[PDB]
Amino acid sequence: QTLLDEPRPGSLTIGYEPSEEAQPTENPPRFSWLPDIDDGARYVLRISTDPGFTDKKTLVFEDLAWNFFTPDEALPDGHYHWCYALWDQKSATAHSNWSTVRSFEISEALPKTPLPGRSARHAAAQTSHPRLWLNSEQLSAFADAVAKDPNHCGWAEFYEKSVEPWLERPVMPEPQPYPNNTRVATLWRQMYIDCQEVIYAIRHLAIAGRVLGRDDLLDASRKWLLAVAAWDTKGATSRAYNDEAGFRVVVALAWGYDWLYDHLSEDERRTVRSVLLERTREVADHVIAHARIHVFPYDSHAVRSLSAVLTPACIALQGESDEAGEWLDYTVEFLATLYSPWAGTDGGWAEGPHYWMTGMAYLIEAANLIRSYIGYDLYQRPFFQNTGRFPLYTKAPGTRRANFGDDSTLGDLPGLKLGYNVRQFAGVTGNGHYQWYFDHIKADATGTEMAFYNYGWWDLNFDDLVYRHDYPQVEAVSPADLPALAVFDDIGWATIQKDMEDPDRHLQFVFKSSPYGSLSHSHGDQNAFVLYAHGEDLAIQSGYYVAFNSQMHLNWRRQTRSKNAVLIGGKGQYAEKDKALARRAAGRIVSVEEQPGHVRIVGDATAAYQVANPLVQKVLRETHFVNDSYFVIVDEVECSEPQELQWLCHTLGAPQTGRSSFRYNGRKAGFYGQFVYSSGGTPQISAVEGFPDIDPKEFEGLDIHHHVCATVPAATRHRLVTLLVPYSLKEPKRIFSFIDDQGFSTDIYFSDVDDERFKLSLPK
Ligand SMILES: [Cl-]
Repeated sequence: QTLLDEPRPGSLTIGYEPSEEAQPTENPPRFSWLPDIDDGARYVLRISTDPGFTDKKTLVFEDLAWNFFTPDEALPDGHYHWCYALWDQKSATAHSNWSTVRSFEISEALPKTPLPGRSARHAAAQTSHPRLWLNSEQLSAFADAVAKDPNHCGWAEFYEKSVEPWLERPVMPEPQPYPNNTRVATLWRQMYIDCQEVIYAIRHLAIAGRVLGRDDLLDASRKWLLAVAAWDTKGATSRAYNDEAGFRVVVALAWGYDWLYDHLSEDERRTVRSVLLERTREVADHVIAHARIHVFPYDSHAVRSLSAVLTPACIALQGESDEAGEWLDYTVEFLATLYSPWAGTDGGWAEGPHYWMTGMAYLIEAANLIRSYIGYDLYQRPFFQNTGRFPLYTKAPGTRRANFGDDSTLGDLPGLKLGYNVRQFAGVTGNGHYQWYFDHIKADATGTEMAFYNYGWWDLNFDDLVYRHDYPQVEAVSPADLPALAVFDDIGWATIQKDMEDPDRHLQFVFKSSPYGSLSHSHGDQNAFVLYAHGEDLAIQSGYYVAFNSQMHLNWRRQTRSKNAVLIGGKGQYAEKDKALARRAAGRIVSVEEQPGHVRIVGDATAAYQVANPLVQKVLRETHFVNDSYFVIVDEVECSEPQELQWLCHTLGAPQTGRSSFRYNGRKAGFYGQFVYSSGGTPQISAVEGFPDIDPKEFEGLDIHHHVCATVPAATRHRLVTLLVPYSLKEPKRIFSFIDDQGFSTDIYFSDVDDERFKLSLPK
C-alpha cells in the first residue's frame, strides 16, 4: 500500500475543508484537500455519520480526478465524518491508506446548493449550435420576437451601437511583435484592444446574422473569423507573448466557431477548431498545471482566464474535444467548489470593491454562460446571493475615496461596471436597491463607455442585450429604507450608510480590520477608517493609483502612514512583499453593537503591528457612531516598552490645527477632530503636506493630499479618545465633552447644542 502524503497547508493554498475549524457554509459541503505527491493521482472520498465508515452508513465518491469535490445532493441534518484515499482506476479500489478523518455538522439553516455530477452535466449540454448565451430554440424564439418588434430586449440599440460599426470596418490586421520583443505599455495595451475588437466584430456580426436571418452578416463574421484563425499561434497574439491578447483571441474564436458553426463549411470548421483547441490548450495548461488553482486558489489572474476564456472556449468545443470536456468539468467544478478564497459568506470581497468589479465581471460571464448551456446556476451559492451589497456599502454613488485596497479609479466616481455587476445581482435576487444602485452609478458615470478601461474589457451594449433576454427587469427601490449597518465579518469590514439618496446628507463610513492582512491588493490598513459625509469625501483613502509597483503603491498606499490609523513607535503594519507575513499582519472585527443613536464597532489589529514591531502587545480601536451625527474613536495600545503613538487623518486639502484639535473644510462639507482624552500625554498636532519619500514625478500635475498627525509621548499604555464631528458647511456643528477620570473607569460625557447626550465609559 502507498502511504498517502497529507501536506501542511500554507498561507496561499487551499485548506482541508470541511472541518470543525472550517464548518460548511453550504449543503452539501465544498470538499478540498491538499494533493498527494503524485500530481497524476485520482481520489476516492467517503462521507459518513459513522466515524467507523461502515458500508451501509457511508457515501462513496470514486475515481475523482481532482483534490476537490462538491456532491450532487444535499445531506440530511446531522454530524458527519469524511476521509479520502488514492484511487486505482483499473482495479477499482483505494490504493493508499485513508487520510485524517475530519468532522462537520449539517443543519437546515445551510443553503442547499448541490452540484450536478459529470454525467448529468454532460447529458444536459445540447449537441447543437449555438451554445454561448442562446441555444437554437432560444435563437429561433428571439428571431421571431425581433421580427415582430426590432426593439425586443433593446435589439435596435444593440445593432446600432455594437453591430453597425463593424459593417464599415476592415478586418483587423494581425498584431505585430514589439521592436526587439521588448514590451512597451502603449503597444501592449493597443494590442489587446485590437484583439478585443476582434471579439466584438466576430461575435456581434454572427449574432446579428443569426437573429436577423442575414447570410451577409454571417459572411462578414466568417471573414474576420478565418483571418483571426490564420494569425500565428506562436506569434504576437500567443498567451506566452501577450496573454491579454491571447485570452481575447480565444474568446473571439469561440463565439465565431459556435454561432457560425453551420454557416462554416466542414473544412472551415476544421481550420477554426484546430486553432481554437491549440490556443485553448495553452490557457488550460497555464491555469491547471502552472498556476495550479486547485491548490493555489488565490491566483485571480488564472481564475479570470478560467472564467472569461476557458468557459466560452470549452463550451464551443464540447463534443469535438475530449480535452475540452475535461477542462469544462474542471471549470464548472472549480467555480462550484473553490471559488473563492477572497469571498466572505456575507458577500465581502477581501481585495476590496475595485477588485470585486473586475473579479465579478468575469465570474458573471462564466456563470451566465454555464447557466444557459447546462442549466446549472452558480448564483444560488450564498456568497453570490449576498455580494451585491458589498459595492452598495463600499462604493456608493458619489463616493470617490471612501473604501480600501488597490483601486485604479481612486479619486474618481465609481466605475460603470460596478453598477452593471450589481444589476446582474438585482436580476438574481429581485432586490430593488441593487437596481437603484445601477441607475445612479450609470447616470453619474456614462460617457466613459468608449474609454479604454471599459471598451477594452467589455461591451456594455452586449451586457444589456444578454441581461434583458435572460432576466426579469427589476424595479428600482429607494435606499431610504436600506439598513444603515452592514457587517462583512469574514473579511472584517464594517460599513455605515445614511441618506444615500440625498446628495447633501449622504454618509459613507467604512471601518476595516481584516483577517486577510496586507495580502495582495489589501494594504497595512487594519483598524483604519474612511469617511464620506454630507455628500463629500472628508477622511480619505489617500494618494493616487499611479501603477502597481510604483513608489506611490509600495511606499505610500500599501503603508499604514497613508491610512486614517495609528502608528506605534514610528512604525506601521507589515506591508512589504512576503506573502505569508502580509497575511499574518492581520486584524479582526471583535464586535459590532447597534441600538438607536449608538453603533459600536471594535477592531483588533494586534498581529498587524506585531509582525513589524515585537514590542507591541495589544492594539484595539473602537469606533462609535453617535446619535446619527458624530464619531468617537477610542485607541487602546499596550507595548512591553515605551512607544509613542501617532494618530493620522488624511484629507484632500490642508487641515488647520489647534492645541488639541484640527479642522478641515472641503467644498460643501467639513469636519473637525478633537483629542479629548490621552492617558499617555497631551498630543502634539501637526499638519503635513504631500507624500513624503515618494518620487514627485509619479504624481506630476496632480494635487497633493494632506494629513494631520497627532503624536503622543512614548508610553507602555495608551488610551486616546478622538471626537470627530462632520458637518455641512451651511450648518457647522460643535460637540462638547467632559472627562470624569476618577473612579475605576474613564467616563466621557458628550453633548450637542440641543443638550442631546452620549456617555462613553471605558474600564481601567
Ligand atoms: Cl463577508
